[PDB]
Amino acid sequence: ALEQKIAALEQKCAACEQKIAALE
Amino acid sequence: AALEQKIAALEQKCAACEQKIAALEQK
Amino acid sequence: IAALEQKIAALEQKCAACEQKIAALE
Repeated sequence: ALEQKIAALEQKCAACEQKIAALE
Repeated sequence: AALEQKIAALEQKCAACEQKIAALEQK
Repeated sequence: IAALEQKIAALEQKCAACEQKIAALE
């Protein structure tokens, strides 16, 4: 399913905006 | 449906993800 | 749906090494 593929990316990139912002 | 929206939200969230990581790498 | 399939593939490619590069930078 597509629902499961979206869920996997959602988990994968759960805190990357925050972590990049912290590195910055 | 719900799905299209969850996809759009991800597209927006990680819009600049890769370019900022690269800027961080370069600097 | 055919587009939704394509858009998901697009994000999987975009952020393929994303978490690994962040971890390394940290």
